[PDB]
Amino acid sequence: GEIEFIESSKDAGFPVINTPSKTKLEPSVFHQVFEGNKEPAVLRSGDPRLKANFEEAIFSKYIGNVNTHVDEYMLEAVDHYAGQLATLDISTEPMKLEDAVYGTEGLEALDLTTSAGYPYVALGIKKRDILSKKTKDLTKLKECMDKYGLNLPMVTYVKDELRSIEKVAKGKSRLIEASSLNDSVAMRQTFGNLYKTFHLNPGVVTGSAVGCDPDLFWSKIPVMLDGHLIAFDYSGYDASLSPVWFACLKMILEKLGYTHKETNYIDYLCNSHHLYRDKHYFVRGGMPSGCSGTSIFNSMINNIIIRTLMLKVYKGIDLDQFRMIAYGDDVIASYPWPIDASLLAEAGKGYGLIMTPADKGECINEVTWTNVTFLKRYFRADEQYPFLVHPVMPMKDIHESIRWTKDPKNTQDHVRSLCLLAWHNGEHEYEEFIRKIRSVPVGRCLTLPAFSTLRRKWLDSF
Repeated sequence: GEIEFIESSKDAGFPVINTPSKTKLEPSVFHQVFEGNKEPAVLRSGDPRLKANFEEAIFSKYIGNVNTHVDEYMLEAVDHYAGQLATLDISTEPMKLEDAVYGTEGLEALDLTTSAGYPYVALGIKKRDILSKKTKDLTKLKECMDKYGLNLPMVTYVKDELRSIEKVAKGKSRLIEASSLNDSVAMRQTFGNLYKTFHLNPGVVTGSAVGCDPDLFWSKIPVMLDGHLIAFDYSGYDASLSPVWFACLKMILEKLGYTHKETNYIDYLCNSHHLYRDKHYFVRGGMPSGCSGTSIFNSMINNIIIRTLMLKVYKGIDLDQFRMIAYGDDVIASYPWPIDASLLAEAGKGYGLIMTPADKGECINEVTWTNVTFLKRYFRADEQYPFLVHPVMPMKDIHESIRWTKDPKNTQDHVRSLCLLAWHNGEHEYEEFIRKIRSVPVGRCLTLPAFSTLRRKWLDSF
């Protein structure tokens, strides 16, 4: 992706978008009990912790586009993945408005706490002023969609979240690109059944883990991924995407039965108009992280990408023996023969992608079930039930999270959610976690599950 045009919003008649400039994150009562290094992301240019230019830092992810046609490797990659998705009988019929807004199996209700986007944010109109959980009212929403239409600017927010020392200093805060309520609803009508099918079928046919529950899903992953593991991280995946990858996505969608017109919303994602505080800008390429479907669409594109690279480097490859699972940029995969991920990564550079294989690196001469990670978690087979696999979030990451809060009123929910992650690290680790929690008076006011209870519920869940 590449920023093609930026100018002061007032020159185009847009008001300044007044977005949060000060973090909601504050040290929790556990800030001194546990160790950590992370701090709230930089949200504004004047932050005294900056060791770089903020506005340049947050937009540096837009590294450019490779301008190429959909080549022979991409075409075969699209065909192969499309054949898998054909197995799922995805409906391209529009999803009913009420189902797409207020909830249905496989598609949770539109989140009422996130930004309604433009123009609502300039008018002080919130999602709850238009929508109502209790009534499922669609009347005001239909008025608003008729009144303002579709293809509205996206509003860029700086994500308020903990970041490493280096990412604070470098100003590498992440951005959230909020679609207008109008476009979110319209995309959920157009693609809602696709979203539903993906959410209900995480695994190696969708090649997707979007919506998965790691407590359940991680025992299935080694059954699905039979061979020599391959795994990748990317640097700035979303913003690195060039328009050719969106063209591949449109081709895949059409093979699923979507009309050319129904794929027009992919152009809205690819060639996109954004408002950031007092500026507005156009991007050619780049997935606007935060719009409807971006995790699922990122995952589908990653399925095309990896196949393309394998086809290009290993002309003799058999994709029918390849398996992969993606969550956006994150990939875990396998093939029955060893594959040199460093060759795939160099091939990816020719397509405008910045890939880092999970193996060396170093300390990792070979990706194994011992050292591979997915969604930030390791894999550890249970010692007693070897066919059940624990997702293992590192205790260091849990410690980082528990030391801050965006609202101490949610302490009970926050700590409990962390307990549900922590116990997979083992009983001694969990008991120490609980001891430290209880070393602050708040900690003794919380309902904390016992280890044996967490283990018993986990075993029973299968």
